[PDB]
Parts: sequence; C-alpha cells; structure tokens
Amino acid sequence: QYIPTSGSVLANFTRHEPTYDQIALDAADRLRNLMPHAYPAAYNDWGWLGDLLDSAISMLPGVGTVYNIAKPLIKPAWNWLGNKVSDFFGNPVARDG
Amino acid sequence: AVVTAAGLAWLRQYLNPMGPDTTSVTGYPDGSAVTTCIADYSNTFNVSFPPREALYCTGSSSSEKPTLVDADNYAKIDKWSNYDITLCVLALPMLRNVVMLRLYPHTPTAFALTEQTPNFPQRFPNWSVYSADGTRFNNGDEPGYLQSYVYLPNVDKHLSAARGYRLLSRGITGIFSAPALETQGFVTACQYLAEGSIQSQSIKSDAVRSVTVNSDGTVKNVESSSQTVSSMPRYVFPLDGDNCAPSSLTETYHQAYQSKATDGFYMPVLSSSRDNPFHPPQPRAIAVYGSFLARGCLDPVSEAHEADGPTHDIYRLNVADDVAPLFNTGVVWFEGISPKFSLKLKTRTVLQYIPTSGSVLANFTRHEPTYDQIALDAADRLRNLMPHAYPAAYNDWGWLGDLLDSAISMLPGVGTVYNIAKPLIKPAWNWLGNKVSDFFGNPVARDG
Amino acid sequence: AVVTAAGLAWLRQYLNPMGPDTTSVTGYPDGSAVTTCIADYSNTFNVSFPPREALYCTGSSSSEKPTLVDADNYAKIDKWSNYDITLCVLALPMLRNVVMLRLYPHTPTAFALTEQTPNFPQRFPNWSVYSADGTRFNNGDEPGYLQSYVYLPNVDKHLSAARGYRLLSRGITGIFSAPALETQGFVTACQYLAEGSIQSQSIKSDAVRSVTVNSDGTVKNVESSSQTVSSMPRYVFPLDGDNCAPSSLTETYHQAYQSKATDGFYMPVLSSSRDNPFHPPQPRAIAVYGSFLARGCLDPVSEAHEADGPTHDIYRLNVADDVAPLFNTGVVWFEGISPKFSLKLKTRTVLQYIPTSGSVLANFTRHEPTYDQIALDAADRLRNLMPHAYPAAYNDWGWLGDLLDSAISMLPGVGTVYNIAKPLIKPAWNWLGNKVSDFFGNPVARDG
Amino acid sequence: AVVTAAGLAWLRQYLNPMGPDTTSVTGYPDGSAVTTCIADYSNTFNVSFPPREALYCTGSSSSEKPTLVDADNYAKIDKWSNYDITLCVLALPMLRNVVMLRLYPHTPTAFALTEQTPNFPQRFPNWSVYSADGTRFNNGDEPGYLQSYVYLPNVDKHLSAARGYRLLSRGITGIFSAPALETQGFVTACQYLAEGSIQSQSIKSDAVRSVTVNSDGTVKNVESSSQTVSSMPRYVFPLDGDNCAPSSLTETYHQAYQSKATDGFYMPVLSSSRDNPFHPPQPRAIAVYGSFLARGCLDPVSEAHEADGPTHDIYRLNVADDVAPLFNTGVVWFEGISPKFSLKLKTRTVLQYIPTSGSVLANFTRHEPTYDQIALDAADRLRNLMPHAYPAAYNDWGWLGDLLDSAISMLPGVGTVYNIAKPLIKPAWNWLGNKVSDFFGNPVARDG
Repeated sequence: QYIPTSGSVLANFTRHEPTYDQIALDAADRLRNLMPHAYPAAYNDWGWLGDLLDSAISMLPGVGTVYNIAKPLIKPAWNWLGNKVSDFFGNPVARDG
Repeated sequence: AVVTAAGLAWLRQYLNPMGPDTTSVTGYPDGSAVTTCIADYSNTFNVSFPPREALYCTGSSSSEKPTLVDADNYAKIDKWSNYDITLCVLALPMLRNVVMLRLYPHTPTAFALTEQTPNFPQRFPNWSVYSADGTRFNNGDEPGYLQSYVYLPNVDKHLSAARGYRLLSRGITGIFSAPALETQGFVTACQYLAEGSIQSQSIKSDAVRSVTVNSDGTVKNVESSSQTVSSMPRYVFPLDGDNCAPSSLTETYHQAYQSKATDGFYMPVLSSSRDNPFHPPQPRAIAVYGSFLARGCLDPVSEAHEADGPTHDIYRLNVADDVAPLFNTGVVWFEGISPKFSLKLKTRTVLQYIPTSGSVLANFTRHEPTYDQIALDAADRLRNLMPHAYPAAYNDWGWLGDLLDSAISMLPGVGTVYNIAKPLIKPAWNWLGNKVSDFFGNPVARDG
Repeated sequence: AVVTAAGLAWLRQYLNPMGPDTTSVTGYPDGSAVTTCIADYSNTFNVSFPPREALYCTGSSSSEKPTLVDADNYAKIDKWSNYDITLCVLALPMLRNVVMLRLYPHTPTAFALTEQTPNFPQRFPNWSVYSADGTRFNNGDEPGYLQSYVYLPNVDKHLSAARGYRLLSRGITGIFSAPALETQGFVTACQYLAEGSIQSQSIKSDAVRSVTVNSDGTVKNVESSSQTVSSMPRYVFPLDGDNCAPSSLTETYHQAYQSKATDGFYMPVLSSSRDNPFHPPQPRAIAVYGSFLARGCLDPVSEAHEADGPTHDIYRLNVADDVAPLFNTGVVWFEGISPKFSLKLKTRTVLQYIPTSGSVLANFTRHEPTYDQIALDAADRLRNLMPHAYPAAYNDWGWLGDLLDSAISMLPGVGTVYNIAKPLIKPAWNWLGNKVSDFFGNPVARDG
Repeated sequence: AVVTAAGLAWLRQYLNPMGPDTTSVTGYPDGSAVTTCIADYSNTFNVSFPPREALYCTGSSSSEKPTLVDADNYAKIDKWSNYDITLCVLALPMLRNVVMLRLYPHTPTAFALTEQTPNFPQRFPNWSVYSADGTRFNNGDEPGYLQSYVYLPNVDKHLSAARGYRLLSRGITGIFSAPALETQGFVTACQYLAEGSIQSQSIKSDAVRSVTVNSDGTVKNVESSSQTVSSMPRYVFPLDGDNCAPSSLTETYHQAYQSKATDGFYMPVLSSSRDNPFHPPQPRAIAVYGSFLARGCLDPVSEAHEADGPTHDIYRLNVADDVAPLFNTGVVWFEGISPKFSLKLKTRTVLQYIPTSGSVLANFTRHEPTYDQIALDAADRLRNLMPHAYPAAYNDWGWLGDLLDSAISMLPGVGTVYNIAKPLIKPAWNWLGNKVSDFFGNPVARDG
C-alpha cells in the first residue's frame, strides 16, 4: 500500500475505502504461529482456509464470539516427504499436482 | 433480473462524472475477463485573457523557427479587451487535448478552421493567434482569434504503456467568474455525435512533362504525373463547422443547455453506442472535414473532370491523438462575457487500460470484471433523455440513481421485478427563466 | 410493453412505401430528440425504347467535346428493335440517381461494367451507348447496350441544405404495358446487401529513370517512382456483377420474386441493420468492385511481386452521390419483353433531414420525436421473411399491419401482453402458377 | 421461447468444433433464406524439427531467383537442436493459411516481424529462415528463427467458386509427443480480438528537383514530388507483437490456458460479435501493425513535420487472403520443449458458402435455413466465460450442452420457461496443479 504524493502517478489509482476490522488482525496474530512456513509449489487454494481455519480461529480471540462452535482444530501433520499429509482438521491431503 | 451494485456505480459515474457522490471508479460492466487498470484524471485550469508573453504566431513566420511571440500587435488584442468577448470551448473525443479553447472579439458565424496547417499549435497556458480573414497569422496581420489546446500529459504517459484502452466517462466543468458589475453574457452548450474515421484526402501529384532539347540524349520525358492520389491517412471528424454557431445549436438540439454566463456549465460527455470495446493505442493526426467547392461529377461531366469531383476540404489540426470512438463531441459558447473574466475549467476523465507486462500500470490492477446487461440497456435508453449540460454548481442531482435509473430500469424489455417505480414526466430545463422542473416535476430551486 | 401508433406507422411506411394506406410520413422511432424534417419524393418516369435524339456516345469521341449523339449507327439499335429485348433496372442505395436502367438486345450472362470511366453518363430521358465488347462506345463501333440514370433533383437541392440525413424508406414500382399480342416476357426481382465502403484502388505511379548525357549537369536522374500508390478514395460497392444474371439470382435467393412481365414489380427496398443513425451529407464518387486477375501474393512469390498482388478491378461510374448505408441493393430483370414496351416507373423515397439554420427545410419541421423499441425489433425480425418484390398492383396487403406485425410482435424477447395473435405459416409466393398463399395460408386471388 | 435443435447443434459445433459428438454440420441460426453449402475442412499435419531440404532463405538472396535452400548454415540450426527449443503457433483469422508456425532457439521477448517484405514465404512442409537481428536471412547470416504457413488448398478452390462466405467455427488441436525422458516444457494458449481493417501506410514519393543546365531547353525542373502518399491498401491486423510473449499473455488474460507440454492444446477459436453476416470473397494482402518511432505531431511541431507524424510500422507478410472478421486471434507457445518433439496439428474449419451458379458447390446444397435468437444470445453471453484452450485430449466435455448451455439459457432477457436449471459457479482451470474444477464444481480427473 502507498500514500501517493500530490501530482504523482499513484494519485491516479486511488482506493478511498478505509475499512476497520480488529477481529481480522487478532485472527492473523493468532494464526501466525500455526501456519506452515511453506507448501508444495502446486498447493494453492487450500480447502481448509477461509471459513474453516479462519472461522475456527475466530472465536478464540477474547470472547468476541457469536457462533458457539465452528470446528475443533487438531494439530496437522505436514509430512510432505512420506505422503502422509493431514490438514488442520484431520482431512487427508491427496496429491493433486 | 435486477441491476447490480457495480452496474449502478458505473451508471452513476458515466452520467455524473463530477458528482460528489462518485468517489470510487468502476469498470465497464461487460465481464471482459481481462486484467484492467482504471485511471482517473482530474485537472484544473484557470483560463483568462492571455498576456502578450503567451501568444504565438501560426503563419509562415514560425515556419522552421519555433513559435514566434507577438510583437506589439498585442495592441489590437487589447482593443479586443476594451469590449465584450466570446469564448468557445470544443471538447472533441480526443484523449489527450481534452478541450480546445478559442477567444473571439465577437461571436463568429461559424467555427472556422484554416486551410493551411498551423505552425506549432500551443498548449493551454500559451495561445496561438489566427488572422481575421480565416488564415494563419504572421506578425503584422489583423488578428482574428486565439486558439489553445488543453493537454493532459499523464494520459499520454499511461497510453504509451498500455495494450488496450477504452474511455469510461468524461466531464467538463466551467466555473465562471467576473468582477462585480461585469457579470453579463450567456452560456450555451451542446453535445452531438461526430463519428470520425481514418480517411485520406485527394491530392494532386506534381508532374514532369518535359520535351527536352538535349544534345543527343533528348528523352522528351513527358511523364504525366498529374494524377490524383491519396494523402496520408488521418483521423477526420465530420464536425459541422458551419453549423456550430450558438444560435444554430440552440435551434437544432432540444437538450441543448442555455443559461446566464455566471451559471457556468457542467457537461458530462455521453457515448452514442451501447458497446465499449477495448482498442489498441494508435495515435494519428487529427483533421476536420470542411465543405466541397467544385461540384465535379455531381453534374454530368467529362472523364477528365471526375478527378475534381466533390472533394471535401480537410483541415489539418497539426495535432496527433487517439480518439474515443462513439463518444459525443461537446461545444460550449460564452457569448458577450466581460474581457476580465476568469474560467476555472475542471475536467475529469476516467478510462480503463489493459496494462502491458512490466509497465507501471501493472502495479495498479483491478481483478474484478463484472457483468451487467441491465445497466448497459438503461444507459442506452437514457442517452436521449439526459440534458447536454447543467449549471456548473448542479452536481449531485436528487432525481438520479434510484428515481431516474430505477424508473428507466423496468422499461428495457420486460426484465422487471418491481411493478411501478415512478412515472416519468418530460422535464423543463429552462435555466434562463428559473422555471426549472426535474424529470419528475419536482421544482429545482437555485442552490448555487 | 406494446407497440405505439407511431411505431406501427413507421413499420407500415417502411415495409409498404407505396401502399395506399400510407398517407402521412413518420420518422424513425428512436427518440433522436433533434429538429427533423421528413421529405417524401414521389417520381414517375415513362421509359420506352429511346429515339435517336436521346442516345449519346461514351467513348473517347465525347472526351472533351460534350455528349455526342449517335450518327446513323441507330440502324443497329433498330435491328435490336426487331426482336425481343431485355431491360435491367438496378437500384443501388444512392440517394440521387435512384435507379440505373439498362437495355440489352438479349439477356447477358453478367452485369458488366467498363474498365474505362465513361464520358458524360446520361440522365433518364437521355441514354448512353456501350459497345458489345464490354468497352465504351464511339461512333462506328458495335453497340452492346444502353444505360441511363434516373435522377431526382429535389433530393440534391435538399441534401445541400441539411446537416444530417437518413433514409427512412424507398420503394420502386414498375407498371409494365405492351401492345396486345405482345405481352410476352418474364420479370425477376431480388434484393441483397452490398455493403459499400470508402476505398482506394492500387495504381502505379509513373517513374523517371533517366541516365542523361547532359554536357556537364548530367544528373543521371534515376528517380524510380514505379511504386504502387493509392488512388483517390471512392465509395465502392461490392456488387457481384458476375452473379447478377436473372437465373443466378433466382437460384440463390429464396425470397426472389418471379412473374410474367405484365405483372410488373413493386420492390420495397429494405434495410439490413437494426439502427439508422443520422449521417452528414458527403457526396463522393461511386464505383463498383470487379474481380482480380493476377493472383500475386496469393501464391509464394518474390518481394517485387507483392505489389501486383490480388488487386480487384474498380469500375468507376463517373457519378457522385451519398449512399444510404445498410440498405439493400435491388435488381430487376425484364427478359424477353416486346421492344415496343412501356414501363411506368414510380419511385417513392422518404427520408429524414436535420435542417441547417436559415435553410429552406427549417420552415417544415416535425418537433415530435417518438421512441419505440418494439417496432425496431419487429422490423429486424421481419427483415428475413418479407418477399423481395410483389406484382406491381399488389399494394395494400391484407395480411400486413395487425396480422403480420402483430403475430411477429410477441416473439421479440417475451415483451408480450397478448398471448396468441395468429400462428404464422410459410407463404408460397408462386406468382407464375397463380398458386399464391399469404403468410397465414389465405389464398391470394388476382385482383389486378 | 425455447432453444431449437438446430440452434443447439450450432452452439455445440461453435463451442466444441473438434468434439466427437459433433458429427453433422449446421448453419448459422439466422434464417438467411439463401441457398447455402456448408463445407468442413479437417486437416492433419505432423510438424517436427525440419531437415535441411525444407529450409529456404528470405533475404535478397531469393530476390528474383526462387527460394534458395540453406547451404551448410544448417550447422547452426543443429546447434539449436542441441538444446531445448520454443515453438509458437499463431492462428490469425485468415481462411487459407490457418496457422503460422515459428521455431525459436529460445523464448523471444516479443513476436517480431521483419520490416522488409520476405521473399517466397514457405508453406508448411517447407520453412523459411529469419535472421537473429530481426531481419531477413541470406546465406551466411546468423539464423534467428524458422517460420512456416499451414495452407489449406481446398479452401482456396472453394472460395474461388462462391459468391459469399462466412466462417462458422474453427478449432486447432496440438497433440504433443516426445521421446521418453524428454517430456519437459510448458504450453500456453490465449485468444484475443485483433480487429483488422483495410488500411494504407504513409509512404514517401521520390521527387525530381533538377535545376538543369541544358543548352537552351534548360527546364530547371524542380518538381517537388517529396510528398507523403498512401501505399496500396492492405488488410492490417492490430496484433500486439510486443505483448505476445507467453508471460504477458498469462498475466493479461484470465481465461488463458497453461499446462505441461505433454498435455497439448485444443483451442476453439471464438467470435467476438453476435452477428455473422455473409461477405463476398475478396483476397487481399495481409499485414500486421507495428509501433511508431517518430512522435511527429504528437508534440507541437511545424507544418513541415506533420507528414512525419506518428506513423505505425506496417509489416507486410507477403501473403494474400480473406479474413473472417470479428473472430479471435489465437496464439500458443510451447516453451522449453525437446528438439526431438513431434506435434500433430489437427485443424477443423467449418464455414458456409453461397454457391455461384454452375459451380461445384451448387451440387452440395442445404436448403434448410433455420432461425434461433436464443442460441445467438447464449453464444454471445458465453463468449466471456469459456476458457481459451483445453488439453489436447479434453474433448466431449460433460458440462456442455444441457448444463452449461441450459444454465446460461434462462439468463438472456427473461425468455425463460424452465425456472432453475443449475447454479453456475466460477470454474478453476488449474491444469498445471491437477486441481481442475468444471463450471459446476465437479472435479475433472485426468482421462487422457
């Protein structure tokens, strides 16, 4: 993100929509220590992300919770070498690439 | 079956480019499925009667020598400054050179152009003088008018680094001011489609017919090159110069805007087509169609006179640009205004790009292509209803958005979910007599 | 959601220009919101075998000397008058010069044109002779056919004083008569879109390669101007001349009209597009595309032979006009008719103008711009169903208006309020065998 | 209110030309009411690294002497064969010359073309060599790449004997094979509209300015023919050569296809317009727009420098053809593939003709003109959703026909009888990582 200076090129491409979300920041801070450092090159578009990992980590911050229980979170096993890979919720990850 | 938020936002920014509500830019709702970068250029210029240092000659004086400043012929232009003047602004669909300004001692009968290509056309802060007899001006002639181009350099820089472009919307605002007790004058504005095209004019090739008397190698070279050929291609605009006088425009177009000069103007330039395809950048020399003089083969003539048939004069502007096709040409006249006027021109041009790889535009990308047929149909329908211009301060129209757009949204086909929104009545945009009624009969009291 | 009265009136006048019901003229239903003047030109001409006083030569005889009358070569044309002749009428979309007439001794294999520009093309009462070998005719050659143009002068006068125009509808009627016991012959008619455009043909520039032997100033001017350049721009029509023979048209187009010569013809020329934008008047020289001879770069060739690639012959008509774009080209043949025939041509051309200020048209103004999307969609849909021509006396079709227009009006989208109007069946326009059925199966007994 | 069988068949053959289900050919659903003949051309070519006997020079060596084979410069091309190569295939909308093949030692930064017209462009089995410095190659230079054209002769023969034509559908399949342990490489494919037009480039006419010193007949012929004129008209394609590198296409277009080289490709070329009118055959020399160098009148300049304004380089291909307007241009790159590769190209081109009388096509006639507005609207809507290419073996898509066509068939307007067919979700065509999901979320396991 940039703050354009006056009369600069960036000034022609402006997003005037500043949003505020404390829950997202807290969730990112919490998830910092859980996410793996890297994945196989073809392992984009993780199924467990977004509404399972983000949700299941979203009630823990404080008690800022409206949905009681989303999904219990289990310790994943990212054993890419032996093909015995399990995601954050125990679902096996068959090699798709 | 209903309009989306993106379609409504595009409709707002296309019909009301300078409206305060329009803050974020949105792309054309056609689902182009390409990486696009939307650029919004807002520019402000303070035009007034130029001083002598900003005036340049267009005649053969500045032939190879660059622009020549006026030399003590400025007395005649001061004589202009004694009386009331006329100020024309012509917004052709050129991307660069958003408008062309012209200053006249008095209202002309037509929008004339010089048959000879002017030398060094000047950009806004500088002007270029043209003679009173409709020819280029050298020092020592009789000045007829001043002409200038309002240039946007960032548009040029970004158009260089783009594989395709398309103009999304354009608006021009004309906030007018003058000293107290000098607020006379009238303002007229009108848009109309002048569909230009790449054309060549018929020129005559110089011939070599020479029955020589050389000693022994007398070739007698009668090489009759007196044939009509085609000049270089140029983008020619069918701008009806002879019918661009303010009175003609007022009589012809019903949606033309008229008011007192102090009201200024606010012209949202509108497209004339329902589709807005991307086009590759291709600058080309611009020219304006004139009128033919010799009838030629318009009457039964010989084979030899077919060449000098009806040939329309082409007025070269000595300016190169790439135009936005199917966009209206705007023209506004300030007649009888004080010579000590001050016009604050504010232009907003928002247009979409397809960035080339490794270019600057690639760092500012909107990966959200939306599709909305209803919005496009509504814009096409509204094209013929909206006024050509408004007073400079008449932004943020109440009747827009959920009354005009809605009440025009069920008519397209029968793609209707809401039975009746609001009956639409013919508005009366009588800005001169203050009896202004909007699209739904609600009176418009002067808020500016 | 329903068609308006103005839309229906425009549909009637566009599909049935010469129908007796159509009395008042209506504009294009698009809500153009401009001051318009609608002009209706009805003209009648009595064509028959010309006398000698109306015949003129086209060859180099009339090069600078004006039109040369035929000198006792008229005996050959009387020899034509001994047997049965053929009469072609070709209605190009040109505004002036509504039709081109041609008289042949016998049916040609194609609609040929001369490679050399004819001298002084003649307007209707006068004809111009062309040789039998497909070249221009000088006195003392073998005459091949006669050609004439049917000119509308009021159209020219009004087009001069107009800022924009658009053709609304055009119809041509061919009431045929002949002496009793001489009513032989057949009539064929067909419309098809020949989308012309402004094009230039590739011509060769004459070069000056001169290794002179001058005393001391021997320039040795080898100025190789043998380059291919572009001729003057002309409006070129892709008229398939080689495929305009009557048999070819009958085989190709299903809606082509055929009948006995005594039935005459009535061709309402139809548009090929759903939109009819205004255009500025711009007369230009007309020409017709031919066929290429040298294949050139259609095969792997050297760089030098790229210039003589596939170059299509362009046949200059030595006639200037402005055309109505997207309007069909009509062509009708009277084959094997008596040489003592008499054709009463009746043309009706109604077209809209935008008057210029202080012009004559400004005194005749229709300030009523209407909008009707349903009518435009219905016309677009009906474009492919209507026959190309009818017998000369078959105006005022019963099935039109509230049966055909209605029964085609619910199909566009679903913009329908009346559930079922009338099922539409495929008509059989077998005018030759008298077994004619209309669009709804109702037989058409001969009323004329 | 519902799609017909003919409309569905046309939609299938237009979206999936090489699908096994498509067996019979169907015409364009517009009810043209003309006699038409539909021709389907299926061709197969086996492209691999050429031997020396198939290589020809393009420089001045083959100026008037026909194609010159390479003379022991083939050692450098063997040096190419030592490492991995790049293979581009460019499918312009030309009817003949279905694709252009190019072989590079390594991936270029752009799709360059030579400023000088090549000599004797070679058709597929033969190639033509171009130098590494972007110029034509003579024997003894440094070879840069090989170029070839894939020619369809039956198309030429049938186009000769046709009054009108229109391209119905076109598909190109690229089955790739290589020796085991040599299956490296990537394949990219992309379509985009490059709307060509008939244009002329501005050339300079050679002048004769000669102040002679002849004895008595000293004409002093200063005939300043140094004017800019227009070259011959050519069909010019705005192909963005500088932005045709694989990475640029991948970044720009969302529907671009990427995969491993072994997957091959299958590109159904799609139209860019909702209408497909017939056009008369008119072969013309093809050329590609380049980029301008001199800014010219893009800046305030003198009258003399208007001539050298922004003039875009035009690259002549020395190939003549008639193009299919409004059809996308396809481009596919095989990067880093083994030099011992083998590409089986399979092209299917189905197009409609209007036979001329007494021609061969007249013996093969389909007298069944159907009309289907829903199919045309559905194709127009689907234009922006379909991927640009698929793996070579991914024909017979399950999701097509009654799921994609149906689920897209109620959206056009409200012309709907079946309430809900199937919700449509955004597919993920991630062929590289094997995580491919169709238009309805159903995974696509690799079946080939």
